[PDB]
Amino acid sequence: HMCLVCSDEASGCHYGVLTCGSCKVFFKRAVEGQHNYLCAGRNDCIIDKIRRKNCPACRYRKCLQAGMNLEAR
Amino acid sequence: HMCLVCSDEASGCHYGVLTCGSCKVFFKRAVEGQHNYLCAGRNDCIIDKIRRKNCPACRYRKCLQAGMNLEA
DNA sequence: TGGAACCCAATGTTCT
DNA sequence: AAGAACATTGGGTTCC
Ligand SMILES: [Zn+2]
Ligand SMILES: [Zn+2]
Ligand SMILES: [Zn+2]
Ligand SMILES: [Zn+2]
Repeated sequence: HMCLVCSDEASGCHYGVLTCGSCKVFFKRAVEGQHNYLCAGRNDCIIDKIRRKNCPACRYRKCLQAGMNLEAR
Repeated sequence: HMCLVCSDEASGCHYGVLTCGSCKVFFKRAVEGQHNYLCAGRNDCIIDKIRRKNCPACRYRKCLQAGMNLEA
């Protein structure tokens, strides 16, 4: 299938969730770092393969929403 | 000293409009090179100092309609 | 599967 | 004013 956050081609199941590799490192980066991002829209940006980069705020919300956590295993 | 695009550090009329330096470069790059910018919202994103990075579609649109143009 | 370390794309600066 | 040229940040891929 495709990633459950961004719809790119998934690379397997990471931090609990079928994601592609990019969202994997992105989530890892967001959780261990700061993630104080601001949405420039209405906190419901569409996170597809190109737009992934537009809004880290919504991208991270979606990661959370889909269930990602560092302690999956 | 308020940029007509990202309402930031306004530094004189670039490409026909009072703009910051970062919006200066962005515009020439947007028109010159080819990328594809698509809005992830509603084609009305908030383009301010922190958030201008988030949506180049909307930033680019705000540029064009604030009068911006090269070979001015 | 999880993470390191490359590598790269875009932005924003300074300097001319 | 315009633009060459850095520097940097954030992102995404590669691990004969
Ligand atoms: Zn993804
Ligand atoms: Zn958003
Ligand atoms: Zn500006
Ligand atoms: Zn937008």
